[PDB]
Amino acid sequence: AIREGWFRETCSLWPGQALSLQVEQLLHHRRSRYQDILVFRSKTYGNVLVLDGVIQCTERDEFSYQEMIANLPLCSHPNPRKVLIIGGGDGGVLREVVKHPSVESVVQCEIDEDVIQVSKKFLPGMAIGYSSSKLTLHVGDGFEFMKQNQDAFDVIITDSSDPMGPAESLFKESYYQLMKTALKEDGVLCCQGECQWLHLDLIKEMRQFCQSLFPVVAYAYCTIPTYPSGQIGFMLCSKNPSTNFQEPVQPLTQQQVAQMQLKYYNSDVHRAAFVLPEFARKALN
Amino acid sequence: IREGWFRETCSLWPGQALSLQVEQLLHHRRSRYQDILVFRSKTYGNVLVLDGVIQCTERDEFSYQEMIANLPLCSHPNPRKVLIIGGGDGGVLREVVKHPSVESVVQCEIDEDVIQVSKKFLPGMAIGYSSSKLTLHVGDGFEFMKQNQDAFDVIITDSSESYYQLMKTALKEDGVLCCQGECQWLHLDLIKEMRQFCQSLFPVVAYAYCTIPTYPSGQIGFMLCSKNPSTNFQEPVQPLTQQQVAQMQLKYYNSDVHRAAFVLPEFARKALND
Ligand SMILES: C[S@@H](CCCN)C[C@H]1O[C@@H](n2cnc3c(N)ncnc32)[C@H](O)[C@@H]1O
Ligand SMILES: C[S@@H](CCCN)C[C@H]1O[C@@H](n2cnc3c(N)ncnc32)[C@H](O)[C@@H]1O
Repeated sequence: AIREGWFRETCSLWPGQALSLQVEQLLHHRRSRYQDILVFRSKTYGNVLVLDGVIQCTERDEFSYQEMIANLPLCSHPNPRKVLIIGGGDGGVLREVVKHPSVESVVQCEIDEDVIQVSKKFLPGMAIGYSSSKLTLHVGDGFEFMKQNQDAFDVIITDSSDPMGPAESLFKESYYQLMKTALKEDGVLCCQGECQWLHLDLIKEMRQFCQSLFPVVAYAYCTIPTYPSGQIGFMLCSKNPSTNFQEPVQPLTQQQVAQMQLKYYNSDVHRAAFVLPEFARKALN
Repeated sequence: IREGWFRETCSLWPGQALSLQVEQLLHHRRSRYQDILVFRSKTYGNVLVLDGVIQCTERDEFSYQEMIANLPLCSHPNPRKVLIIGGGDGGVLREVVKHPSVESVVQCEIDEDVIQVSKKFLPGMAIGYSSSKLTLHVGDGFEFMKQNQDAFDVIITDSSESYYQLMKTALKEDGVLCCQGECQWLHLDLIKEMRQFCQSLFPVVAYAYCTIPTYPSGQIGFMLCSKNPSTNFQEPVQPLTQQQVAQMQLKYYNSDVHRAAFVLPEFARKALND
């Protein structure tokens, strides 16, 4: 796992490539009921969370994914008040969601209470999210949880672990119809998508599936050095046929961006995040 | 390479590394100038490494090569005379010669061995050298730049402060340039300095980036400078139709990608503008 002062992330889902991060200190390494949980202090990326050997987050670059997965759907809804987060154990998405004055309630369904405990100790900049009075924390498999809800949420965000392990249930295509049912009449969702440089084929399949369920479906991406190939995508679906994901229905003023202490997201960034490389544009359109 | 993998370490991106799995070592010799290592990787095709730094992979080279040529070329109303500094692999050349307006491309490469290894092991890049527009020159592009005055519409540095004044002198009146820039996730402080430096020499300077998995942190930037105070780098003065993108066999660049490439994450927007 950690060899000669370095941790190397390998996975069959990104074959023949690897990020390694230099390790200053092992902080924590224990198996929960669900997954292997490894935390270390890296030399140059601050603290790093690893779940079943896949990097979940680093303190240095967390902000780009966290701000983007939160603000892409929230800024694409005229009045999001009830929000659902599936996953999100580190508290980082919550941190970003609760920043919006419109949001009154955020329900978070995390399967693994141990991820929460560990993040509260080792990811303080992320787990500050758990101090919000708007949070309802729920325990369980988000797949089965989604079934409990109908016409309940304005926004659903899936901040998922990886395909093996407990997140597999969130990768069943039926989950997307569960989310459609849980959403209000005009609700929107955002899920962790695929990297367009690694799994464009899966993005194309997922987009065509969602297009069969939802009037408006979009893919966006952000950059983040410590996800495979240095970026990741988001699936965005709306039940509102007038939603234009590419042009924020809630543009943020520079005052708001400053007040929200955003380090990645702003309204122009939002727009540009849907402009894909020609190969990806061609494949999806 | 160790245990079947090549690991790229460099003190300029400390504490981090890309490894690529090696299927077969193909070439490993020092030239007059640098260590040259070519391997067939498992999933990125052939990989050229100079002094331990990854230069290109066949899988993803198209992003950088397309962007470094089309950003300046599509920001000039009629680029006819082009200069490439570096470009050993032929790839930027490949992209430049696609433009009907381009009549001559001078390429100054210091290391003739890089050219020969690329012709053998990077054939999809080295097809650039079959262009009739090429004038191939040998030597240090720095001292080469001194020889030229009022000569080029566009200068691209495809690389492994004074140099920028030399480029300005070498450019025509309304000439433009594109140099490989820093990664905004790695050296934003250096981008800020270089921008302030260029802004002192040129009426119009801009920074754009592209994504490319096998450069450090998964992306790289470009410095764009123009001697024409009317140049708008962000909005291409030569937009491409879908038919043109198609005929040009572009896999990364198009006119929307050109525009978006200047839209920086907030931390960098703030640092370069505020
Ligand atoms: C750490 S967070 C990802 C890091 C970027 N914020 C991913 C979380 O998803 C949880 N997870 C994985 N599968 C599920 C299911 N099925 N349900 C709810 N939560 C899940 C897992 O325990 C991590 O906390
Ligand atoms: C391989 S290419 C970069 C890969 C993406 N096209 C970098 C080239 O720049 C050359 N190079 C390095 N220094 C110089 C100088 N000083 N002058 C000209 N060419 C140079 C080097 O030999 C490579 O061929």
